Amino acid sequence: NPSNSNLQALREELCTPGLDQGHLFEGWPETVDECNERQIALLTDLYMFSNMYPGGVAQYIRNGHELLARESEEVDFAALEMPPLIFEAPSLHRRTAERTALENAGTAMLCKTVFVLVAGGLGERLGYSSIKVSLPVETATNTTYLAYYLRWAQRVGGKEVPFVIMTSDDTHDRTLQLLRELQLEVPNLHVLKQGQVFCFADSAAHLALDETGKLLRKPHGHGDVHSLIYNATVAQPLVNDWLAAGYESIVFIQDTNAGATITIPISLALSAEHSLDMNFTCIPRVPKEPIGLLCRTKKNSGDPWLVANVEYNVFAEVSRALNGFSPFPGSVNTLVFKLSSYVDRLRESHGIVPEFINPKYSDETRRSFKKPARIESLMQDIALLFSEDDYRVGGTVFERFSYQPVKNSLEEAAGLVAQGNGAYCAATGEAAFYELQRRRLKAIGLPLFYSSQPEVTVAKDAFGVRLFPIIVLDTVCASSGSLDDLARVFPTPEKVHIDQHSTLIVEGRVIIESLELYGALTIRGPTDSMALPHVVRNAVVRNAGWSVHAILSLDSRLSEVDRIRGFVLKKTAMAVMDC
Ligand SMILES: O=c1ccn([C@@H]2O[C@H](COP(=O)(O)OP(=O)(O)O[C@H]3O[C@H](CO)[C@H](O)[C@H](O)[C@H]3O)[C@@H](O)[C@H]2O)c(=O)[nH]1
Repeated sequence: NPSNSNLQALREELCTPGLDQGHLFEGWPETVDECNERQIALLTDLYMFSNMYPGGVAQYIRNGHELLARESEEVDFAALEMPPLIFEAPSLHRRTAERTALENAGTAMLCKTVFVLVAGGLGERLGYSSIKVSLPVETATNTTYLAYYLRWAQRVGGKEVPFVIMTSDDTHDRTLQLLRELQLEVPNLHVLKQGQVFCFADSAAHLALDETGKLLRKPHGHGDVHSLIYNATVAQPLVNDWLAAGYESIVFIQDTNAGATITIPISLALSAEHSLDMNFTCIPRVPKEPIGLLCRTKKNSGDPWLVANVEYNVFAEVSRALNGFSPFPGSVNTLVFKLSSYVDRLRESHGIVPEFINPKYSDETRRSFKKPARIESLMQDIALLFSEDDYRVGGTVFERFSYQPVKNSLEEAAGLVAQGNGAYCAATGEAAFYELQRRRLKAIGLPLFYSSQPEVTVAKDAFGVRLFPIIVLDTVCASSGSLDDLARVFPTPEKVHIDQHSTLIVEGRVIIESLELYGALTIRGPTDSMALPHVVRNAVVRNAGWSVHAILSLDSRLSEVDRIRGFVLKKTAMAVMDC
């Protein structure tokens, strides 16, 4: 679709001063006809980038110059202090009137919430060769992150809940595969794939080629979600459709943090109470960790205050000069917006947000790259488009325990923990999930007594976790997971006695009035949320149950999934109560 001469015009353009991409056409004919398909592919690839990126490859290159220039100086702000609008969430594990009030208000708002999942990233770190959303939240049920979010959203927002997943060339096909394999039926799901952008071989923004002689490419960061949304249609823009259907909020979540289903209702309630246009999910931050800081900022001496995330790496550089937790809250990138305000800023900017570049240098001396570098962007930087004059931007501070990402391999985690840092590995992610259920259930009066000692040690005796007792209630059973919803499952919790070594798995419409459990038990009820619940009374269950042991340093059934957590559950015995 591009003029054979239009390709020639772009090639000439790219050789001009300030663009200087001649090294791309080294040893080429004069015109387009004489070029092999492998050369027209590149020249075409360069031409098409225009519909993927504002100003095409020429502007990409200019932007690189502008960013790389800036990448020899020290980041600095004229001013930095605490954001004016910061609110502290009540504890997730105390059923106070306030918590009850916030959960109820927040849970009602879930009916009018659009959900967005950014899942284009690889997280090269883990020891896991498949996509992050295919990781199990926990291995008792092996429910994937993808299923976990989607089933929760359809539970709180109905089957027709609006749901966006951003994929990339790294995750797209496997994400569609998983959707199909899981038999997930989500009528208003939209899968939007972010584009690839070019890499710079050097500090002069010369485009990088690979071995086969083709242009090297990477995605442009989680920042692209806003433009994908802006350009998406359902001949009507997606966001118009949402607004017309009466949707009032939009929430952005990341690929491996199961905590979001707990924090989100509270954030919605507080946004409403405090009229927040944008509401950053925060936690108290420990000095070293890879989460940004929520700050009130002024980049230059004359500017207006601007509430925004300052990334950990940048705060690390801003810190050591310009003047047990950090002075400002840590931002975990569950982002909660008032939909109408979100859309207004989206329409103004076309979803375009500030960009940056962060080259990894080979040595400490030269502007020489250890690997090619591309321009990036952060989805949270849309905050910069919300002036303090026109908008209310704030943070809600939750318990650190509510932030449970799976980011690090066991070896990094051991290294992190050895320096007293957060592990954020698969083992602590699964263990945190089980403990979270237990804290919530105790909050409504379930008498769980259990040891705090670890039961298995991972990463060559670096640290231990514990798993038991394991209690996992599905979305039909637990509905939204609010404390009121959990109380519906256990109407008389003082009669339910689950031993510390037990496993209780509950699926479908179930009420448990009274139970003595020493062992493992699955209880299944009607999958139809609107059916007559299967009620359990005076149940007494005892069997060998389950156990856990470490994968030893030494017909193998161990998968990467087992290996990245360093232990395996042995699912020895299991009673089943169906009906
Ligand atoms: O091109 C990309 C890159 C990443 N992602 C997605 O966006 C999230 C990526 O975040 P990372 O886990 O790789 O971590 P970041 O270092 O990008 O940090 C972000 O996550 C942190 C909390 O985990 C803090 O909130 C921080 O301030 C914020 O920038 C994941 O769901 C990932 O799949 C994309 O969709 N496209």
